[PDB]
Amino acid sequence: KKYSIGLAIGTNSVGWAVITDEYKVPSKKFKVLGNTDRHSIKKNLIGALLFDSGETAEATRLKRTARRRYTRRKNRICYLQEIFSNEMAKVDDSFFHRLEESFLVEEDKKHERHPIFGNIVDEVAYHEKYPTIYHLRKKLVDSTDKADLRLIYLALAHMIKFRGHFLIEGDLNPDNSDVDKLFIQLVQTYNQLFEENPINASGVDAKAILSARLSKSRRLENLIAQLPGEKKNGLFGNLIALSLGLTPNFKSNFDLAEDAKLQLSKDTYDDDLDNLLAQIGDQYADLFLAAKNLSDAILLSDILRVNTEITKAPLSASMIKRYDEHHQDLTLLKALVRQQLPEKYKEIFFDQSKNGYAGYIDGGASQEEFYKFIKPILEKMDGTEELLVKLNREDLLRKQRTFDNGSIPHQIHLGELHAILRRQEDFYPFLKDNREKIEKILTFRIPYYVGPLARGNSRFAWMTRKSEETITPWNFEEVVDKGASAQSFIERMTNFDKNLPNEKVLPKHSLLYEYFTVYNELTKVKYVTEGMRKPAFLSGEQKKAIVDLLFKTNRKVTVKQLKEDYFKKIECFDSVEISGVEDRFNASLGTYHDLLKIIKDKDFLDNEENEDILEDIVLTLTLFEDREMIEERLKTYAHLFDDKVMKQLKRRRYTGWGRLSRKLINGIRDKQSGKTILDFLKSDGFANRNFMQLIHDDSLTFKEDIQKAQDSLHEHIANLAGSPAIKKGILQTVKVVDELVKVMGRHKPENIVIEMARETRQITKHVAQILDSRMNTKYDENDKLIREVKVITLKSKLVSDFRKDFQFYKVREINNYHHAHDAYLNAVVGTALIKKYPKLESEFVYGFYSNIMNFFKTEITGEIRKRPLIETNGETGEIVWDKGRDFATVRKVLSMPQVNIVKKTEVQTGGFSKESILPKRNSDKLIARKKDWDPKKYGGFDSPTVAYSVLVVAKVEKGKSKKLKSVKELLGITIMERSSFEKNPIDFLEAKGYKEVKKDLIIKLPKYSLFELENGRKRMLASAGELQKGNELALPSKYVNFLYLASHYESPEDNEQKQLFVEQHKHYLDEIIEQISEFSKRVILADANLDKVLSAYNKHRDKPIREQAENIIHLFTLTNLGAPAAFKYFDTTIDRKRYTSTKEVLDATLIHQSITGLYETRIDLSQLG
RNA sequence: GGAUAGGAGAAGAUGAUGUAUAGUUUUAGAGCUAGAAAUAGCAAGUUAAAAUAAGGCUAGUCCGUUAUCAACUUGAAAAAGUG
DNA sequence: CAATACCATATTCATCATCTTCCCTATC
DNA sequence: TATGGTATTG
Ligand SMILES: [K+]
Ligand SMILES: [K+]
Ligand SMILES: [K+]
Ligand SMILES: [K+]
Ligand SMILES: [K+]
Ligand SMILES: [K+]
Ligand SMILES: [K+]
Ligand SMILES: [K+]
Ligand SMILES: [Mg+2]
Ligand SMILES: [Mg+2]
Repeated sequence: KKYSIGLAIGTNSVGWAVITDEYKVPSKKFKVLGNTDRHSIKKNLIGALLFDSGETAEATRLKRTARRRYTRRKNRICYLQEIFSNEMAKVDDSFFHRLEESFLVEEDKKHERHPIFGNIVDEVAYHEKYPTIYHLRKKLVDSTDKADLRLIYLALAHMIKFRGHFLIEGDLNPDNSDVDKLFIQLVQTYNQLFEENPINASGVDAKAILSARLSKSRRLENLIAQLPGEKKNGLFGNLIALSLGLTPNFKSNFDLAEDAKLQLSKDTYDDDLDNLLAQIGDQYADLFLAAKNLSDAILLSDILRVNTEITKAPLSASMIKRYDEHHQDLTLLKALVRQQLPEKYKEIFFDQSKNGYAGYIDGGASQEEFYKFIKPILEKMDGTEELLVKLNREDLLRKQRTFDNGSIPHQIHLGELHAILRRQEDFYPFLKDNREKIEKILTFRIPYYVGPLARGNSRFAWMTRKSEETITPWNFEEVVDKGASAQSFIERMTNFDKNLPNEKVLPKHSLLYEYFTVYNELTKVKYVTEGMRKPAFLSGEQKKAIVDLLFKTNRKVTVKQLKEDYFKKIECFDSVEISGVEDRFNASLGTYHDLLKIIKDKDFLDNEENEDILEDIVLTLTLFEDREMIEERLKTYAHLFDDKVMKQLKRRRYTGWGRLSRKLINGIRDKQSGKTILDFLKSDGFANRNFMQLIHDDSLTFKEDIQKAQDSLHEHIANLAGSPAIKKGILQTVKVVDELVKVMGRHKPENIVIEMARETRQITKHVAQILDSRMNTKYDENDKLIREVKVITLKSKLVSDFRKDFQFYKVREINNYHHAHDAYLNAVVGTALIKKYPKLESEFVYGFYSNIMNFFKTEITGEIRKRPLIETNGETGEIVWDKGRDFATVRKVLSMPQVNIVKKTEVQTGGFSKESILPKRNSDKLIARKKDWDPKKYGGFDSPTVAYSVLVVAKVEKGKSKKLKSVKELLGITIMERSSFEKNPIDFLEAKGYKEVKKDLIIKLPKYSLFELENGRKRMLASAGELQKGNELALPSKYVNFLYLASHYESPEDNEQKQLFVEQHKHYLDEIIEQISEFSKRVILADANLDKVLSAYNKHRDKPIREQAENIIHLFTLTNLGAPAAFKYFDTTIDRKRYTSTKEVLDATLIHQSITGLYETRIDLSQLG
C-alpha cells in the first residue's frame, strides 16, 4: 500500500488529498464514537481544514503600552498629592477625597458634591472668575498674591497630568519679542555677504507674515511676495524656508556639485552646515547662524499665538485668547442668526443630533463636521466676514482641548509650572522645598532602553537595578543601572555568530569587519597583462599596497584607479585586464575615513596596537544612541584625543550589526599555520582562499572548530520568519500530515507535494524542511540521511495551467472544495512529474522549461507535434500517465460530493467587549466599568464576546413559589467570565441561578461547533444565541465548468468552441438555480430570501448569459458555508437571513471532528434532559 | 538546486520599549421668566475631576486582548495513546 | 418569537532589533 | 471588513 499526499497551504485553509499509484483517492470506513445508532461511516481521503486568520501581536502590544501609560500618569498624580498632603490637610481635610469620588452620584458621594471648595457659593464664584483651567494657570503665573492651596494644586495637576511631548531636547525659553529685529539682522547678513545685490526689507512686516498661523510654505510665499527680485528658490528664499522649518536645498544657490538639504530639526544640522560651509566658505556661517536666531523666535509661533512680553504663560494666554474669541464670535453668530434666519436657531444651538453648535458642544459633532455644517449657513448670510477667515484658518469657535494640542512640547508646561512654583513658594515653604521634585514629576521619562521597571514578573522586562529599592522619579538614576540596561536593550535582540553560536556578531561598522570584507573581496581578484600567460592572484604585499594607497585614501575604490594609480604607478603597466570586480569594489573602509576625519591622525588608525581601542569605540557608537551615555563610555579614551575630537566622536553614531563574530574573523587560528581568517585573507601565498574556502577546507582546522562549536514543533514554527497567519497554516499543515500518516496504518507516504498560496521562497522551504525532517529520521551505512519520503514543492502556476488546459476549472465562490481539489491536483502533477523526469529531483525535492508540462498533452503547438497515449519513463520504462484513464480518474475525483471540509473550532479570545463607554440605561446588558459603578447610574459596556458556550442541564426556579423546572440550554461564557467559570463551574452556574447541575453532562462548545439536524441539515455555533450555515453545496462539475466559461466569456478556436458549449448549454442556468433551490429548501431555510432570488432570476432571465452567470456566482452567497451575508443579484439586494436561536441544536446531533474530519464522535443531545 | 559573506537602491514581513493628543462616561460649573401642569419664550454652552479592559498576586511605578485548543484516557502543561 | 436596521475607539512621535525579495561580486 | 450584540417593531 503506497500513497502520496498533496497539500495546499493558505492563510485560512489547508487542503489535503491522498492519492495512490493510479492517482486515485482511497475511500475507507472509519469508526464513529458516541451514543448514536451509527457505528461507522465512509470517508474519501480528501478534504480541507478551514480556520480564522492568525493575528499579529501589534494590537496587544499597543493596549499593553497604553495600560502602562495610564498607570504611570496615575502615579504622577499620586506623587504630587503625597507632596501636598499635610498642608492640604491643614487647609481642607477632604479635598483629595472629593477629587477621588468626583465621578460618583450624590447618593454615593460621602462628601459634598462640589469638588474644589465644598459649597456651591464658592464653586460658582471660582467658575465665574476662572471659566477655564487656563485662566487659573495664567493668574497663578502672573500674580504676586498668595493663592488658595487648592487652586495651586489644580493648576500643577493639570500640568503634570497633561504634560506635552518630549520630541525636542534641551530647553526652550520662548521669546517672540524680536522677530522683526532678527529678520532685519538676517537681511543685514545677506546684504553684507552680497553688497552688490542687497534686499530692500523696509516696509516688510515680517512679524505678522511669519507668524500668520498658516503653513510654512504659505508664509514663505507671502514673505517672498513682499520682496521684488527675490524668489522663493533663491538663496534668501531658501534661508527663510530653513527658518520656517522646511528642508530647502542650497545646491543651486551656490552652484554646488551635489545636494545640500538642511533642516534645523534633524540631529545632523551641525554636520550638514559644516559640510556646506566647507564646500562654500565659513564666511557664510553668520548667514545660517542668523537664520537660526530668527528661527528660535519662530520656533513656537504656531502654539504661542500671543506676545511673550505681557505674560510668562504664553500657552495659557493663547488658550484664553481661544476662549475670548470663541465667546465674542459666538455672541456675534447668535445675533447674526437671530437677525438673518429666525429659523434654524433651534437646529444650530439646541439640536445635539445635528452638527451645529449644539452637536459641537453637547453632541458628537467634531470641529471639522461642525465647520462643514456651518460653512454654507455662514456664506448664505452676510456680516459673517472674518468668521469665514477664522474657519478656513481653522481658528473659529475653538475649544481648548483639541486634537492639535499634540504640538505642545513639555517645556512650555514646565515653564508655566516653574513660574507658578516660583510665585507661590514665597508663601508656602513646602512648595519651595519640593520645587525641583515637582518639576521632576513633570519632566521625568523612563528611557526607551530601560523598559518596564519590573521585579522578576514581566516577560517584557530587561532592566537591571543597582539597588533593591522602589524606583521613584527622584532616585531613578541611583537605583536603575542605565548603562547595563541599555546594553541589555540592544543585546537581547542581536544575533550570535551562526558558526560560533556562543559569540556575538560585530557591529556592522567595526573596523575589523570592514577590513575582513575588503580583503575577502580583494583576495579573489585576478589581473592579466601582455607578458603574462594566465591571470594571477594578488599577493599579500600587493593587497597591502592596494589597501594602503587606495582603500585608505579613498572611500570607494574603482577599477580605473586600480589600473592607473597602482598597476601603472607601481608595476609600470600600461594595459591590464582585471577580473573579480565590476566597475568598483563593493567593500570599503567607511569607518576608517570617518575616524580619520574626526581624529585627524592616520598613524593612530594604522597602528595595529590601537585596534582593540577603536573596536570598543565603534561598539560604543553602535551599542548606544544616548549622547550622554556615549560621552560617559568614551571618557575612558579622552586621554588620546582633543576636546574637539571627543565632541566629534560624541556626535558620531552607528547602527547595524554584522553576521560574524570577532573570534571568527581575527580570533580562531589554524593549528598548523597559526593564522586567523583575516591573516589568510591578507596573504595566502598563491591560493588566496576566501572566507568560505577557509572554513570549508579539510586541510585546515577552522572547519573542525566550527563543527565543534555547533526544539518543539510549535516553538520551531513560532521562531520562523513570516507572518503569524502563515505560521498558523504551517502548524495546521504538519498536524494534518501527522493525522493522515496515522490513518494509513503509520505507513509513510512516497511523496508529499506542497504548494503555498499566494519555488525559491524561504517559507515554503521551511515547510518542506519541517516535513522532510519529520518523515526522514534514519541513516544508511555511510551515515547519510535516508530519504524515504520525497518532499516536492510546486508553484501555483503549474496546477493553475493544468486546470486551464485540461478544463478542470475552479470557482472559489461555489464552495470550499477547491482547496481540496488543489491539493489533489498538486499530488497528481508532482508525482507524475517526478516519475517522468527523475533528474528534476534536485530542483523539486528537498535535500525546455516552457515545454516541461507537454507530456500530459497529446497535441502540442507552432509545433503541432503529436505524443503517444501512454507516457512512460525513458529509462525505467514505468508507466507514468495513461491519457485514456488517468484524466477520467481525475475527473471522477473532482466530482465526488463527499469532501471533508472542517472548520477549525476555536475558543474566542481578546477584548472583553466593545470598547465604547455607553451612557446610563435601564438594561441588564450593560456591564460595570468598575466593581461599584452600577451601570444604571454610570453607564458602561455592552456586547461582550463569548469565549465558548456550555451545555447546561439543570433546574431553575420558576415563579414566586420558586418551583424547580428542568431546563437544558446554551450559556455563553464571556471572555471576562471565563477564569471564574473554569475555577469552579458549579458555583458559577449556581450564581447564574442554575440548581442541581449535572456536572458530567456539561459540554464545552467553542465557536463553530457542528450540529446535524434533519435531512443532513447542519448548523455551526456562532455564539450562545446565533448559528451559522453548516452545509457545503456539492455542485456537479458540469455546472462548474459552464459557469466558468459563461462568466469569463472574453485566443485559439477553442474559445469559439467554448462559446458554443456555453450557448448550447444555456438551459444549465435553470438547472443550477433548481439545484440551489433544492439545497436551500433543505438546509438554508430562507423562504423570503429564496423567493426574492427566484423573482429576481425570473426578472433578468432575458439578460445576456454572461451577466446572468456572474450574478448566479453572486447568488452562491446564500448557500455558502459559514456566517450569513448579504449579496446582490443584479440591482436587487438580498440581506442576510440570520439564525437568531440555538434552541434546535439542543436536540440535534453534536459532531466532534478530528483535524481531518475522518475521525468523528457523534453525540445525540436529545437523549439528555 | 540549495547555502554563505558582501554591495546599490528600493519593496515588504515581524517583535519590543518609551512618550503625546483626543474620544467617551458620571459628577461639578445655582439656569431665568410665565405658568398647577403639559409647555412656551429667553439665557447659556469652550472647563475640570476620575475611569479608560472587570481586575490579579507575584504587590512590581508589575501583569491582564498575540501564539496554542475535536472527543475519550493519561497528563500541571506540553504532549502522548484510542479507530 | 422572528424581520430589521444600527454599531463597532482614534491619531501620534521617538529608539532599536530580526527576517524576505529583486539585481550584482566571490565562494561551499 | 464583517459578523455577532442590541434595541426596535411587529
Ligand atoms: K451623600
Ligand atoms: K517676489
Ligand atoms: K462634539
Ligand atoms: K473634552
Ligand atoms: K560591483
Ligand atoms: K547608535
Ligand atoms: K487566540
Ligand atoms: K476539530
Ligand atoms: Mg487600572
Ligand atoms: Mg479629556
